[PDB]
Amino acid sequence: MTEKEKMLAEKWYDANFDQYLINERARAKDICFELNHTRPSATNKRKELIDQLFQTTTDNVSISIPFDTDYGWNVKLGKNVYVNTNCYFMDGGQITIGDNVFIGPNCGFYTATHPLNFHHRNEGFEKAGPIHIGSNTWFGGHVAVLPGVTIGEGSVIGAGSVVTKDIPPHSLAVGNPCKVVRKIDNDLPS
Amino acid sequence: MTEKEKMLAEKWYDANFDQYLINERARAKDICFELNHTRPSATNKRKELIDQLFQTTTDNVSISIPFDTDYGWNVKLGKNVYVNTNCYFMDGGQITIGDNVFIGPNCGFYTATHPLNFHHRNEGFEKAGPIHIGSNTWFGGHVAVLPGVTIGEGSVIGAGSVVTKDIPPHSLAVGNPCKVVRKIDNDLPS
Amino acid sequence: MTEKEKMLAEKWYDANFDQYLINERARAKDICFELNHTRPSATNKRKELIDQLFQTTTDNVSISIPFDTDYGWNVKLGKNVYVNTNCYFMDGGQITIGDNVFIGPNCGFYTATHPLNFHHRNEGFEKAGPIHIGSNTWFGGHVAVLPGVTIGEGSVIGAGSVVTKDIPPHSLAVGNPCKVVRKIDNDLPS
Ligand SMILES: CC(C)(COP(=O)(O)OP(=O)(O)OC[C@H]1O[C@@H](n2cnc3c(N)ncnc32)[C@H](O)[C@@H]1OP(=O)(O)O)[C@@H](O)C(=O)NCCC(=O)NCCS
Ligand SMILES: CC(C)(COP(=O)(O)OP(=O)(O)OC[C@H]1O[C@@H](n2cnc3c(N)ncnc32)[C@H](O)[C@@H]1OP(=O)(O)O)[C@@H](O)C(=O)NCCC(=O)NCCS
Ligand SMILES: CC(C)(COP(=O)(O)OP(=O)(O)OC[C@H]1O[C@@H](n2cnc3c(N)ncnc32)[C@H](O)[C@@H]1OP(=O)(O)O)[C@@H](O)C(=O)NCCC(=O)NCCS
Ligand SMILES: [Cl-]
Ligand SMILES: [Cl-]
Ligand SMILES: [Cl-]
Repeated sequence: MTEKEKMLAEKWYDANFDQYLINERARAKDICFELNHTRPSATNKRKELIDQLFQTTTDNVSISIPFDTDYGWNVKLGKNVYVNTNCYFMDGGQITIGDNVFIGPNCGFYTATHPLNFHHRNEGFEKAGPIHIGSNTWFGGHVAVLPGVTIGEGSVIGAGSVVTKDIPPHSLAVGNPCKVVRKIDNDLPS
Repeated sequence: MTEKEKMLAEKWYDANFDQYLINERARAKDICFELNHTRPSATNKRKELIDQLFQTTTDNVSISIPFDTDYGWNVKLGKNVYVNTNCYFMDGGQITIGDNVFIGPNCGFYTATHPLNFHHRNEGFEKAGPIHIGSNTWFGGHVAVLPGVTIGEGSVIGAGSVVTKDIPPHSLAVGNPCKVVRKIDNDLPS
Repeated sequence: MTEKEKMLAEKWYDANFDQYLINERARAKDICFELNHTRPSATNKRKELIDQLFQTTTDNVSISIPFDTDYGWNVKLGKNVYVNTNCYFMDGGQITIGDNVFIGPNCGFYTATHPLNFHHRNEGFEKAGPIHIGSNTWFGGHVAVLPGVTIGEGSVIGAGSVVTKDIPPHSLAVGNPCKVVRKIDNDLPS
């Protein structure tokens, strides 16, 4: 297996010294740099850069600068995804985002782990844990979502949360560590 | 009522599709972009841009880039307000800041709420809860202040706090959620 | 004593009105601005700016933009230090970082304190508490390290942590406030 293949298979992989992955990260970082220095009202150019970054034709994906990602192509996006300022989709592990998702400012979606043992860590190895963000979700500002976490459809994550564990659907969850506080009634309003 | 008027009255309003509000946000975002790409030692130009953004003649309001706000004109500022890097004054609900206020880096003042029910949320409706920041206050870095919160004059908010509830005056408060730990003696020193 | 000397001696000092310190901060802010607007693939120029900022010849110190520091020369760096996006080394108090250190995105290392009493605070006085970051450490994203804190060699700090107290070596620690959860076995792997 190549190191990319290991990364995508939840295996330890050489994130720091694999040339292919280094080059892919460089591609993404240079696009993010361009995007981050493009006037917010230059709508067409921003759309072009977003679509180049994610290697997809986005449908109402609104990205407020600055933005960061590692690969770009490993973020799978639905439609109507609103990302406020200073977010980071750290996507060595796939980040899948549904439709109608509101992401507050200063949110970090982190799929990367390093070994706890410093000898193995210092060698550059990482293991990526995919993040799944359900459709119909809302994240307050200052949230961190950790590797391997799934947030269920219809759920709301309070500002400042550190999401260490999966959040069931149709739930309001807050805190460090983030815990369900109540269910959300999402039935069709009258 | 116009949607602006609803916003300013603590009513649900169409944040996402109201043209007037969309244009006002665009005004602010373009000024912030200019400010964020102005050399920190270009003192005059930075002052001009700050005053244009907040639609006021500021008196020793120090803004370290980058900075973000939604409207700008809905942040009411006293004198001697020091704002370190990467703050966001999300001001659909008025943010009132007193005199002699020290705001640490990476602080978010969030007045926006969305409906919990995804059907209403997906429609773009928001409700804004004003934030009041007393004079003579200090915020550590990495603080999030939530909608409708008042921090009393003379109070100190520890780094990393998530301020979910009002903080009384002359109090030290820390944590997620942020809780008063002790009173502060602010009497005139000898 | 000059105000710089007071700062470096853990004494109250006039951070806001001392011309020497004001000018030193301006030097650093202008370099950070240049660095933050330099293409990530302009390797040589970025290295030059980093080395100018820290007033040292760095050895594999990787700084992802944007970055911020107050003085630059008061950050003492080992080799193989990886700093992801949006970090701030607030270094009025010396920040000493060992070798083989992985620092996640949106981390703040804060050495500055202000007086709690607003009368003394409003005068501009600060007191700096040095931060020591051991070799062979890993910080998740969204961590804040507070004044005077030491993180021991071989330790790992979980994402979102607010590190209020010293962390012993060879420990995993998480939370707000950050607390040791277990020891880390760092013995030489087979
Ligand atoms: C959680 C949230 C969505 C709604 O809160 P709510 O349902 O109205 O609940 P309340 O505010 O009445 O508080 C419920 C309890 O949870 C706590 N709580 C609420 N939000 C919290 C949060 N983000 N973090 C930690 N605790 C929180 C409250 O302190 C309270 O504790 P108590 O039971 O001891 O009194 C809101 O607090 C929030 O985080 N909003 C996001 C704001 C934001 O980020 N806006 C910008 C992007 S649009
Ligand atoms: C709260 C603060 C202002 C002063 O702390 P303090 O009054 O000296 O109190 P101590 O450090 O002795 O700790 C008091 C207790 O509260 C806790 N605590 C202190 N600051 C805390 C914080 N920010 N978050 C969570 N807990 C905190 C400590 O862990 C300790 O718990 P214990 O009773 O179990 O021992 C300081 O911790 C802080 O947050 N400083 C801001 C630093 C900063 O952001 N600087 C950059 C901008 S200038
Ligand atoms: C702490 C960490 C390093 C490893 O966690 P771990 O050893 O696998 O432990 P677990 O995930 O099994 O959880 C252990 C417990 O601590 C809690 N916990 C774990 N990480 C936590 C964190 N960062 N903050 C708060 N609580 C945390 C869990 O909720 C769990 O609580 P429980 O005992 O009630 O079940 C990981 O959670 C983390 O923070 N990773 C960093 C991710 C990151 O920032 N990546 C980007 C930069 S590379
Ligand atoms: Cl938002
Ligand atoms: Cl500050
Ligand atoms: Cl990292």
